Amino acid sequence: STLYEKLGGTTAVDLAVDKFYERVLQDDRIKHFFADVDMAKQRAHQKAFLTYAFGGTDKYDGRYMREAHKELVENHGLNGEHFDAVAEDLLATLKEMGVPEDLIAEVAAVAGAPAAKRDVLNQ
Ligand code: HEM
Repeated sequence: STLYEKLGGTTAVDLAVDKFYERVLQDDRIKHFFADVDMAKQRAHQKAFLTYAFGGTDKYDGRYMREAHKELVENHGLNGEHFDAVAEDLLATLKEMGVPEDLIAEVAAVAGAPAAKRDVLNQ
């Protein structure tokens, strides 16, 4: 069920999260959304998105998603391109840690799932 289990333990999860966080930090398309976010929240956010994309959506009610990103949408110009960039960053991270291509496509399908995307984007 858990992220822990699907990736195979604490060290695997830590690797995924740290590499994903590193990549987002360096991605000029989306870095400025985290401008007013301390680095603890920044890393927690990537662990959240990662948790979501591996099928732990349970914690990410669309109504919570809609409120949590409202200021990004209204004041930072958050849009589809940004949303897609975060998913692409995740799939690039997993590939570089040798996650099977069929498993990457599985997480691609959850990461880019339409109803959660509409909620985050306040559409
Ligand atoms: C389904 C996709 C995503 C999920 C599941 C997700 C989840 C979360 C969660 C749980 C929070 C709330 C944290 C809290 O209450 O303190 C949050 C906050 C935030 N998310 Fe997302 N998010 C998603 C997509 C995005 C995208 C596309 C961006 C930026 C390009 C983004 C940027 C942020 C920002 C800046 C915050 C506020 C700061 C923070 O708490 O890190 N999120 N996100």
